[PDB]
Amino acid sequence: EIPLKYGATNEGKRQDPAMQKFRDNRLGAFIHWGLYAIPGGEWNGKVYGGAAEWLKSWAKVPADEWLKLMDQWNPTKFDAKKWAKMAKEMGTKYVKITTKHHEGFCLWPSKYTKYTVANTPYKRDILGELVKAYNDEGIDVHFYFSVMDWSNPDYRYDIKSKEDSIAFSRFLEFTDNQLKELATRYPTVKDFWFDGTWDASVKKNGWWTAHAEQMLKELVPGVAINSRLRADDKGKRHFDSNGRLMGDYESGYERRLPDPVKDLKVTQWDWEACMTIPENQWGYHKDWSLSYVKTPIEVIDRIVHAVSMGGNMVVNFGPQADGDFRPEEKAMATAIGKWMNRYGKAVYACDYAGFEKQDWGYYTRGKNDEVYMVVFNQPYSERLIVKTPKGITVEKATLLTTGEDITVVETTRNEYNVSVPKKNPGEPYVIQLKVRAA
Ligand SMILES: C[C@@H]1N[C@@H](c2nc3ccccc3[nH]2)[C@H](O)[C@@H]1O
Repeated sequence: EIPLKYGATNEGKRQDPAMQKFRDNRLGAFIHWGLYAIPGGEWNGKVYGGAAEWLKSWAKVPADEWLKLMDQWNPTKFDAKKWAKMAKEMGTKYVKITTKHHEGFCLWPSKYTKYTVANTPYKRDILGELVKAYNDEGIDVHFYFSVMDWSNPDYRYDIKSKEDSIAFSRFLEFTDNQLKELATRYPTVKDFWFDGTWDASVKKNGWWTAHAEQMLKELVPGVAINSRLRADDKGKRHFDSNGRLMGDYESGYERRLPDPVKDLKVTQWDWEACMTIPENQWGYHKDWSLSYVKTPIEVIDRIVHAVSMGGNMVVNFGPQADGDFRPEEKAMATAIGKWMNRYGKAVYACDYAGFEKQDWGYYTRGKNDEVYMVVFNQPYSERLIVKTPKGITVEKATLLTTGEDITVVETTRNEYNVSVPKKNPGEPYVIQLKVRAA
């Protein structure tokens, strides 16, 4: 039904090695760094509560005046090796980096616009330095790219005339030029994560979205492309008019994750969630008292939740103007890293286990049929309920960290009580199950 020139291309999950790597990585970090870091949510004595990276919009700053922030771009504390070390110690396996946000300032020295790092006091190719430094630590790099661009007067939100259609065609060619540049200048890039593709102008030019995906896949072998890029012949986004996923993975969940009981459909495709530490700040905002700020355990909960349902999780950071990270973000990265060093066998290279969800936490499945119980909510009963699928039995339980044997008691036909450890681990913890299928 509904025939389409620009609808889905993959049927089912890609299983080539590059997609396996994307998937197995599981845990990433996001970097939102751009001129917005300089004002940090404040303009002319007013602190705006909205997302800092959107301050141009909240304070109604004309482009030319916003882009003059370039004269203040001088992050003297920037050190790409230090950033890569922070990422490595956090336990991230990849980093997604804002190459260009809506504002249109480029973190690489683009030859297609003057609004780049090259034309700042700092001069240096930030994106290039990061690529090298993260790659040297064995960390994959993914590129965020905003199609919407507030610095280019050829951009259009909608096509309402011939003059608009011509300006927008130029814009699309400009866009292609930047994308080709990114793909050829940084050939180790593993993914392009598009944003700012929701306007009517883009929805009417589905053909371009398909072309952008194909173009990049020809330039970068095995590259992944997110769903958000893609609009079909009819302007339907992410999933085409026949309900098929466009791009290589679904990129949708930001505020909330799929429901572990009601949204099991997501296990059928690759997907990646991205999350902020405050409620809704991606770029650096100077005042984190303005909204709820997640604790490390709340973030770890979300990371395991995503992997338990077959998805990746990416934790966002908004570096300071000076090129260092704020104390709250250093604390977060360090806490996550300490937990991942202990428990990361239940995260990396893991996936949906096919077990009925229980209240204590989440299951994940390893590559050799290990089933991990990740416990976030400790039962006063001191018993962790495990209901197995038809034909599956539990043969052993072990505490991950110490190897100590944990008692498993059959309670009914398809159900066990797995005891909690003899000593309360004092933090979310992992019990590994050995299971057998009839
Ligand atoms: C990953 C996130 N996507 C950007 C964005 N643009 C939006 C436009 C409308 C509503 C929400 C938006 N989030 C945010 O600035 C951030 O980059």
